Amino acid sequence: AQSVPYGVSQIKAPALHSQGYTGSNVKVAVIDSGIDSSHPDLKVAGGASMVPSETNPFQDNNSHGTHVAGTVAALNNSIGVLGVAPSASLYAVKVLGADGSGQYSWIINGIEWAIANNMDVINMSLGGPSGSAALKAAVDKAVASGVVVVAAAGNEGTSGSSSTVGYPGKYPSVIAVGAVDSSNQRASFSSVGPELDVMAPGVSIQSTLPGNKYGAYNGTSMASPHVAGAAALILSKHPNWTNTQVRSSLENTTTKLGDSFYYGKGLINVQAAAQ
Ligand SMILES: [Ca+2]
Ligand SMILES: [Ca+2]
Repeated sequence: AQSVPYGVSQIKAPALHSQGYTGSNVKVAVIDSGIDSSHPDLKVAGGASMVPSETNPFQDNNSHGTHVAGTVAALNNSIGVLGVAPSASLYAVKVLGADGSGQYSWIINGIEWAIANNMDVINMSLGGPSGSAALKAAVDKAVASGVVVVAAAGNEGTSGSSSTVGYPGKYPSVIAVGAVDSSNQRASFSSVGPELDVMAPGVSIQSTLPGNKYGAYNGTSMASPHVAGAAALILSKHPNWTNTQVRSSLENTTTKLGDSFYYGKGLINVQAAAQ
């Protein structure tokens, strides 16, 4: 029996599926802890590992990358869940180890691999409080090259008037994704600040876990993949659009929620964004 996670319905992905757009031929890189190739509800197109001690990117020792991948593209079949862009070409770019941490160079190496391999979209459901010159140069190179770069905003809540958006979401060339619950209210852990761009579901997100399992997580790392999947739906309908066009449409077609400090432009609506 397959269920459609509510977060998928919440951004209006099913209306695109009904028009016949499911993300076909769009290459999405999941830059995370790897993707479990043994999961029957995922189809992996390729990948690479930048973690020297964990060289198989098809081995997810943290569970995180597999869950993120499932939100992007869990297959439309008879089991499990349904991703935002079920027909997208999924790449496992492993940059995080079994403990969930990763060095900045591994992450940069992974962004470089994605550009070289002509990824359409990159999802980075990770963040740190400190940026680096080389990390910024690498995201900038992705966007300059035409890739859509999506990242979690961070789970640092608020801190008065300070921005709590982590890196790389804090950079202007990246789309930073905060999380709302099912009633469109921001999750209390959702980072805020001027660098916050858009919101997506990130509370009790049911997705794929390693070992042919399913389970829910909360966090802006679960909001992110919704937007990456939306970008893949847009590109399946308008393959000629640039990342400039995709980012613009996503931000110009949101459902306004509250004050941008807390909500960015609002909740994405992929049905509107796709034109
Ligand atoms: Ca499924
Ligand atoms: Ca940003």
